[PDB]
Amino acid sequence: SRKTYTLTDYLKNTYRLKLYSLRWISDHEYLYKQENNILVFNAEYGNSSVFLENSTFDEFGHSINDYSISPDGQFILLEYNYVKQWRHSYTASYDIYDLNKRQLITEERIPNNTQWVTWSPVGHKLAYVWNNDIYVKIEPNLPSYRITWTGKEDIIYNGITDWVYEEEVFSAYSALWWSPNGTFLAYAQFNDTEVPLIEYSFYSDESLQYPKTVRVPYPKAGAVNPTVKFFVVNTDSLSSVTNATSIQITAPASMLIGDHYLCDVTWATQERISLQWLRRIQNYSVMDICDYDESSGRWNCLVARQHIEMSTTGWVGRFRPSEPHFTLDGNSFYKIISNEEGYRHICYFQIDKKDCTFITKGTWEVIGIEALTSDYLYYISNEYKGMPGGRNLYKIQLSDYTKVTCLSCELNPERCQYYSVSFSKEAKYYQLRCSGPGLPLYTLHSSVNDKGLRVLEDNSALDKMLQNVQMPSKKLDFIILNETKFWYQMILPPHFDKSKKYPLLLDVYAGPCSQKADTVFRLNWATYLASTENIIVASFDGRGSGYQGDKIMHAINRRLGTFEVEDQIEAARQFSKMGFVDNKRIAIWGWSYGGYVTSMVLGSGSGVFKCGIAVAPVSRWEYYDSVYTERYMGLPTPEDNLDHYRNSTVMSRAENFKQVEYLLIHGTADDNVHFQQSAQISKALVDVGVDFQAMWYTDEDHGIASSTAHQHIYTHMSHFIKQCFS
Amino acid sequence: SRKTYTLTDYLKNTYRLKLYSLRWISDHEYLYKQENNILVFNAEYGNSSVFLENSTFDEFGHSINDYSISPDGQFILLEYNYVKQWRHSYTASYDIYDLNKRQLITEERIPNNTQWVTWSPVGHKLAYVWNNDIYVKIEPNLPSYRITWTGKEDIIYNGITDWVYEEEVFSAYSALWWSPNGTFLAYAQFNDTEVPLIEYSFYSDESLQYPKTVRVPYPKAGAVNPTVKFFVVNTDSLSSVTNATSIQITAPASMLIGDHYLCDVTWATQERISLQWLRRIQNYSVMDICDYDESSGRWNCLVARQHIEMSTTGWVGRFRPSEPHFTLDGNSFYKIISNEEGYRHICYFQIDKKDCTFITKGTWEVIGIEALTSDYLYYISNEYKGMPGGRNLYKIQLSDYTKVTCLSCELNPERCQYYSVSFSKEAKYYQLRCSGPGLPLYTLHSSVNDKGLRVLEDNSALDKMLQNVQMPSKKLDFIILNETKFWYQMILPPHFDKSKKYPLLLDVYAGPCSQKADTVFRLNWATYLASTENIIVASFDGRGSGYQGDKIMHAINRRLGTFEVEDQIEAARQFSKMGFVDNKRIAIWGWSYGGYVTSMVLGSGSGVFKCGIAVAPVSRWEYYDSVYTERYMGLPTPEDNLDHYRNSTVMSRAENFKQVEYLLIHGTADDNVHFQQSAQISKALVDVGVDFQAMWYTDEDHGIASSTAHQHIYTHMSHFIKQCFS
Ligand SMILES: *[C@@H](N)[C@@H]1CCCN1C(=O)[C@@H]1CC[C@H](COc2cc(C(=O)O)ccc2Cl)N1
Repeated sequence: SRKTYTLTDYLKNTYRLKLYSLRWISDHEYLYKQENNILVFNAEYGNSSVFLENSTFDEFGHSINDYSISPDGQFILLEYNYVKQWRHSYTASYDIYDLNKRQLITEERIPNNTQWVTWSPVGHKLAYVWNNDIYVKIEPNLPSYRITWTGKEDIIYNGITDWVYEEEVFSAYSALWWSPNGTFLAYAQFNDTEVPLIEYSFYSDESLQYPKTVRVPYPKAGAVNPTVKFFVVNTDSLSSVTNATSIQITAPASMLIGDHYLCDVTWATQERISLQWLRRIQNYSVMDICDYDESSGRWNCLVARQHIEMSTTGWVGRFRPSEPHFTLDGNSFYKIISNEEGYRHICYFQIDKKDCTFITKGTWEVIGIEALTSDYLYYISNEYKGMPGGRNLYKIQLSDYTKVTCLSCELNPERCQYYSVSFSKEAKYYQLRCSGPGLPLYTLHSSVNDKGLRVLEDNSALDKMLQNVQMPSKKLDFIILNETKFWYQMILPPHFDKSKKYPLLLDVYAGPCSQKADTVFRLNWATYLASTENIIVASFDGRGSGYQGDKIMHAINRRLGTFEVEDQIEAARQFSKMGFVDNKRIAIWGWSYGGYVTSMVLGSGSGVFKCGIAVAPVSRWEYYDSVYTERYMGLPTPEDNLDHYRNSTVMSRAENFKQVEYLLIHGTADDNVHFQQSAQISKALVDVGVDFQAMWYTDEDHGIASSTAHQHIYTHMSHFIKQCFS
Repeated sequence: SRKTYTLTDYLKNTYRLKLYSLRWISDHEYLYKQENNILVFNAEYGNSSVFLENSTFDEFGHSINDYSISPDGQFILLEYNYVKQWRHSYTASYDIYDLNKRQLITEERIPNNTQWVTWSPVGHKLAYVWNNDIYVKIEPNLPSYRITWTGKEDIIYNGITDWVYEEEVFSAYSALWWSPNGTFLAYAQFNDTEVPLIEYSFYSDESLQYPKTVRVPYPKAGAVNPTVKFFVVNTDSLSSVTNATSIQITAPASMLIGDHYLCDVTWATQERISLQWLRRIQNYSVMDICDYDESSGRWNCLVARQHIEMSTTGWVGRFRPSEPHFTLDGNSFYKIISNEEGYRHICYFQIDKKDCTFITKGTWEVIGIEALTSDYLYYISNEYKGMPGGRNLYKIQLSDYTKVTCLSCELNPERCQYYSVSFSKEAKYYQLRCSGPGLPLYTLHSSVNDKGLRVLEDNSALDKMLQNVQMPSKKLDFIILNETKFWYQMILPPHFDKSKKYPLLLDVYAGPCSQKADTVFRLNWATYLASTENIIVASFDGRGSGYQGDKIMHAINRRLGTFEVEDQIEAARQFSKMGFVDNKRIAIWGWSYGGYVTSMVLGSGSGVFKCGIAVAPVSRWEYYDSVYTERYMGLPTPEDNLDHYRNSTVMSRAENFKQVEYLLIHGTADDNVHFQQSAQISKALVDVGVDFQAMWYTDEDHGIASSTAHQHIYTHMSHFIKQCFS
């Protein structure tokens, strides 16, 4: 009775999840769009009004992939001709539509192939990067001022990150920050002059006679890194005749002594900006708080407002030092730092006092700070029910740290255990986003007394569709290893029979600070495996895992490829003895870091796994970028950690692959985990006489996400799994 | 009962074939290298003495991979530090040993990384190429004379071929020709300045952090080709105070009108040299016969003494115009050319006569002229028994073309139907090499009466072993496709039972002028498949096939990817109806051209084949090198043959692969059939939603021949075939 969730339903996305993506434009209203017009809503009452009819651009001539309405409500940024680059970066074409006089601007238009564009936070000023240089437009129809003149392809980047900074530190292409009211425009400048280049072939369309060689500045472990500089320009002092002047903010001397990184920039006030720098050895970081000197024009950072954050058990921050959240006057601030007990909690700082006061504590962690009002601090943590894989919104009274109130825990405990929030301009209202374990539920609330205003989207449509299908269940529980408990999850086939022995696929990632066992609702490949192929899909979080304190997360410091792989094996070893797992049919697969662990596990010789699939795996740490690798492994030098670098490679384990069935998959145009990584694995397996399956995806990058390659890789992997299991 | 020829026997070469490679050093003696030392043999009696002891170079400090004794017998050339490049090219270090004073010459030594070395034809002069420049050594311990100063890596090649000339015209790295008595040294100069570069990654040892990019001047179909120049320097008049003066030999005028090639150079006398040129449209070739001008110091090629060789049905020559064989006075010569009936036979020329005279004829072809005396012309042909797949040595009396005698036909009819030959300096003696159908048999003979002096090697050892194993048999026969005979061969399993139904594997190459159906004895993968797996391994020579006249060979002229793949499909269709074939289990596989045909067949939609393996296949002709591709396809322009270039790609047939099981294999460092070709095949299959198997071999080239890769690919393919047929 009832059909199952098939591979085709997954590949064709036949069971869609409804979202409610809104954009706050004030403290009272937000914008909501369908696949047509953009409506404007009143949070208090719920009523709306068309902000601009979908028709407006019927004969534009181009497909619009995104809009961006200025804080003024006066103009609209039209983005089209989207050309994806790396994970976050991309170039596109832009046009501005004057909302007032309903007309398209055609004078002094934004150049084509613009790398990045952003409105000011309050009016309608524009800042865009083109050809690695920064430009500013005070008025959409007036000419723009060139702010920088050093841009140079693959060499100098102004206002935009280079490859490694986009991927490993800012998780963005953008490298510029407007001040609160738009008076100042801060930006970073990267110099990749001496950064080695990764080179790989790109075949392109069949018509291309000779393959093209792609080369990008990419620092691998221990290689030369790009240098960085920081500047702040005043957008009200620029004219047509004179060239704008950018004031640089240098140092700290404690940083200039060696290699370092700019890891965070956050404006505190109209005239105060805070910067956080990190040494190449990501053990020590410094925060400068700089103020504008009206009667001098430059920016000074008082060594007194400078705060040091370092670590003795590992690196600093989850991936980088957390960002600060300042009080309105900018004289104090809050930020998430590790406990003396190893747990990340919110600490309160006076900008000119070295010691901070923790306002939260306990054996759980604060995920992030979401808003700050004069009376409350709102944050998300996994405190509730002591489960690390849960997320809930809380508020804490700034006058009594003892008064903590959970705003989402009780709304619907059975259906919602994972929340994210979106506050209005002055935190007068907020939207709660529950994404599991049940179907996603979006609601609106008012901060005065946290009264729930209404439901924005309950995904009832999808719910009706799903009762017609045999959906799998999800079990989130834990096991204890050496006193310490570690969580895991199991996507169980429909009508799970604890009597029967099902085959088990271990879906793994296990990279530092990862979490694969949570309460999130997901419709993916694992859903298909359990629902149609009756396969149990598990995930486990062992040493190195995040959101559980540094004792667990820093357990693999300077030692990647050890405990996180071992625990992965110990997990399935315990899983097999649970009674309903066929210990003769246990597999393992993973992508990127998960490909590394999958490979390391298959070549461990544990004898626990029959087969496994590795997609875009790392094979030896010297092949991966510096910022990420060195953060956990240090430098690959004899004086530092070279021995472990050479001891944690997949090829050193080639001989052990004789006992398993392996599938190695990799995209030839992977700019992240280079094909090189899989090429060396395959070569080691060949030199030892180990047979295995392989598949390359020409011109696909790290996500192997083209519509056809995506369908093909999961189809290929499905056949392999079924074959290993039947 | 009994064991079979297993995959392991093939990969580990358990049953070794014995050879007998001798090197004629005169008209009466030859050198025969034992695994340890080199022996000198007297052909008359068969008596031998040690030319040089195996221990002579114990404390040499280097592993010697080859020798080379000057025609003088005075010096030995020791080759070491051998580093392979393309199919024929390589570099190495050399040392000269004085046989008389038994002492290693340590002064004015030949440079390391030498690209080519060769003694003169009569004494002990030396010519070598280093850094693309030529050098001459009149005496082994004297300073070299630099002949050329224009050499430059990847641009100008003096005395050595560039990538395409090496692979497609001369089948050698060498581009220099000593005159008969060593007085003159002729050489070619290649200019690759504007030739595009193929670029691909080479991963190297695990320790290489960044993959290196290899780039080599490689002209793909229709691209800019290298230019060539020919020079001749007198090695008897070189000073040491003045730079060597090289005299250039240009034209023909009929070749200078556009792109052309130097396709052959053969000396006629001490002062007459012959040169053959080919137009880029390999339809027309011209032979120049140039004479040295004693009292002018130059070379004159009298347009009147030149002979034109062209074709209206196709291209000239099997792969290129054949080489001429001049008579004593250099006034006349014999050379194989296509009949008026389209069969290649020997034609007798006069250096200044317009029409030649055929000395042989019939519906069969002369494979090659092996030796020419003032008395007889010795040649190899497939006339005997009217079997194009057979080879025998014949001699035709120059005084009476009626007196042609077969010298090998009757030696051993049952065991020997395929001969190659090696004559002594003046053709006084000759070694016959029988390579099938029976075990290879090496014999020695004297030309005077054609007496069989003695057996050199009869593989009696391998025969004692094979008698204890269930070896397969070979069936060589033909089928008749509308008025014409087309041969094929079948490797049949032991105890072949015409009533049972065996699965059949079609081994295919099918490129122009190829021949896969012959009487040659082989111990290969097919041997294993038939013997152990009981699989019939067939091969078929259809339209385009060679050694059967132009009507058959030129049938695919300007039409690659048509008739040769169709006929491949017909053969399989006809084999499945012979009564001993399981039409449910028919497969096909091929390498390089064979991979292209295999792919085209599997994408034809005929449904005849269940599965197929394509190794290093061509996927579209615009990706392959010009000299080869254009010879059969013409130019890829609208005015020439662009349309068919586009009609014959593998990717355009991707949709038809849904009905087959395909295994695509390619070495990532293939400098001949670039990985690119397979990369486009896989991309087309993915974009069409077709599942298939793939395997890349990192850092392997076109041969995928390293010890480990060779054993791995064949083990991988066996599994694929077993699975497909079981
Ligand atoms: C694969 N066979 C590709 C397909 C197009 C032609 N091709 C080549 O590799 C061409 C064919 C002519 C030239 C030399 O080919 C060979 C040379 C030798 C040798 O021992 O010198 C052996 C086998 C071949 Cl195919 N490259």
